[PDB]
Amino acid sequence: SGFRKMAFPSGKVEGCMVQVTCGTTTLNGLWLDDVVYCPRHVICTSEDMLNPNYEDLLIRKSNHNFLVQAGNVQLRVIGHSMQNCVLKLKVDTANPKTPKYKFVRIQPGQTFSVLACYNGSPSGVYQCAMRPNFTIKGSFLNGSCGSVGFNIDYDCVSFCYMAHMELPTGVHAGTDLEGNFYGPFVDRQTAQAAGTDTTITVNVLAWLYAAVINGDRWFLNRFTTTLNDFNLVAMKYNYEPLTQDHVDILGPLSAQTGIAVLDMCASLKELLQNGMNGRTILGSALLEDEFTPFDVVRQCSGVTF
Amino acid sequence: SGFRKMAFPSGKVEGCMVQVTCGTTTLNGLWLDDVVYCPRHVICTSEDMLNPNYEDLLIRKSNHNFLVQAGNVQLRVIGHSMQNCVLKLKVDTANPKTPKYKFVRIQPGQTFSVLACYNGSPSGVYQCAMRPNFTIKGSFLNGSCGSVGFNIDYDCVSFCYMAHMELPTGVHAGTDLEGNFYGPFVDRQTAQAAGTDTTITVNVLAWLYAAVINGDRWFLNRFTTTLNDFNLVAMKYNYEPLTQDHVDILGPLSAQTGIAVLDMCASLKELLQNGMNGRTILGSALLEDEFTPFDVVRQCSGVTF
Ligand SMILES: *[C@H](O)[C@H](C[C@@H]1CCNC1=O)NC(=O)[C@H](CC(C)C)NC(=O)OCc1ccccc1
Ligand SMILES: *[C@H](O)[C@H](C[C@@H]1CCNC1=O)NC(=O)[C@H](CC(C)C)NC(=O)OCc1ccccc1
Repeated sequence: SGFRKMAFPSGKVEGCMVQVTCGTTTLNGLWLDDVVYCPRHVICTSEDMLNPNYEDLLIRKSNHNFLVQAGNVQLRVIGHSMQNCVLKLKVDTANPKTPKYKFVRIQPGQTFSVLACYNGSPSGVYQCAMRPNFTIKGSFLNGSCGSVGFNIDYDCVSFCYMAHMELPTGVHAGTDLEGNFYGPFVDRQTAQAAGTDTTITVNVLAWLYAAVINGDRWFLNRFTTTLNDFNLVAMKYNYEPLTQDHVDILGPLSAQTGIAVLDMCASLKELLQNGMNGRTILGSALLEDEFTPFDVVRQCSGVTF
Repeated sequence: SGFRKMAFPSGKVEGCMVQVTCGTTTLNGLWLDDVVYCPRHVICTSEDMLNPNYEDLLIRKSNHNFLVQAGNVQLRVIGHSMQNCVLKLKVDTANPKTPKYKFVRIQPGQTFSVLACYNGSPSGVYQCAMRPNFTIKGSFLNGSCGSVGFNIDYDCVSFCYMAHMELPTGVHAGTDLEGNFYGPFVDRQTAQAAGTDTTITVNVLAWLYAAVINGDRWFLNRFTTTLNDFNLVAMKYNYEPLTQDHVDILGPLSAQTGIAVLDMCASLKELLQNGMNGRTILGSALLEDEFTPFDVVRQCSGVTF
């Protein structure tokens, strides 16, 4: 029993992290096959970040201006190109630790593990979720750019995120591994505000099912509700509108616990209207929304990789 | 910026996890050099667990009754011995992935990362802390025994925990890697109650310093207090008594934030007496006590391994 915020084993990703230096700027890169992926602002100085013209900045950059280092061994850069906001550095040696991998762009509400790195060296691993405003609540200091988020399917590593920047509200933003930012953000040292921090309703419900599985059941009320009525109460507390697809996804957890999805929505509705009265649910005094229905099933079943 | 519950990279430990089968029972083991460490109750059946006599049960167990499997390759068992509550299986092949390692028994209040495994395969990684009642709040299903907790010092993996059992209150208990249980617990299928769940006061204070570093500062009051006066209020809320050593350990964080330790204690005292008024601190509606002063410094500085 027990339920914990759990990240994937980071071993397969640690073997792909390198250090990319371009002048004064040093950040992390991802060495897959004979390609190194890193944020394109590695070519910016302490002044160009306000309004960088990456096409012009890349003109006076040659293959030899990129220092790619894996541990204490250097990789020879034989080619480079800019794909959106990521830089692809063609090296001459294929990474011997390259695992089976995919490039996947995730949707808001999906979760992934982040391997925070500095100078091409892993610092730690923690679980995240793509917010509805396309940001992530992470832990990133200077030099952490290039750290990647990933999911693991058995033996296939699914790369979905790369850290690029922090927003003025202490929240972070990045791109997928094809260089396209999540959301309306740009790799620019400007004032970019994020939208309203919406709560992932289907994830709260899946987390409530996890609590029922693990003994926490005081919040189970004697009420039920409808989808439209719940969404009227959810829209005032900045909750994602619940859809019929979300109900279907919660199907497995509903059948396993004998508690209908709409009955669980009524329990959430009361927790939103009455609070938690100082009580806790799975050791949390607040409603957690960073477990997908899939994370709950995986953790409660013992799925390995 | 940002502060997250962060576990060490699990890569160095994934390469040491094996599957140990003894009859019907299957659990995980730790392959270091030519030794495999696993809980001794791998030799118990579904009935002996109530009152096992491990000396007698081990008499009719031979080297060949232990099936150690690393992936799809088997290790030949050439010797076995019982050291307290762990079994040491002498194999003929040294693990080629053995990292620099230590066997360290940690104290209550220290933190470590757990690599939850099933059938010798890693499932996930999460950060824990040794509770003052010598339990841990983890996520363990059937077949997870043998999973280990660890800290990493640069390139040295410090092994400190091995999962053995769950207590009737959904909390977990285990031993160090020399077989000695943490606390008064025994590897027995009996009713073993845990003590009062005390909060690690020095860890709450270190976490409050982290909040001040990361912008959360509404809880900073205009008060101060003394050590004795704080402990009078802390003993009623089941908080660990604060000592002068704890003050010294918080020295680095105090000097970095310009906030004296006793001033921070006064802010905690008010949070204990008045609550958090529905507000949050680093995204938590409850006081977190699973960050040591060292975890805070490490995460806020960018220490790599
Ligand atoms: C990359 O290492 C670095 C990581 C930041 C710094 C601390 N946490 C992070 O996520 N990011 C940058 O250097 C980036 C440069 C590009 C925008 C070209 N700028 C940045 O992220 O600064 C943070 C910030 C930006 C705008 C307003 C307030 C803060
Ligand atoms: C080892 O795989 C297993 C892990 C338990 C089961 C789910 N979470 C855990 O931590 N532990 C055992 O099989 C163990 C056997 C030894 C005590 C010989 N027994 C156990 O942990 O059962 C849990 C329990 C014990 C006593 C009261 C209530 C529950």
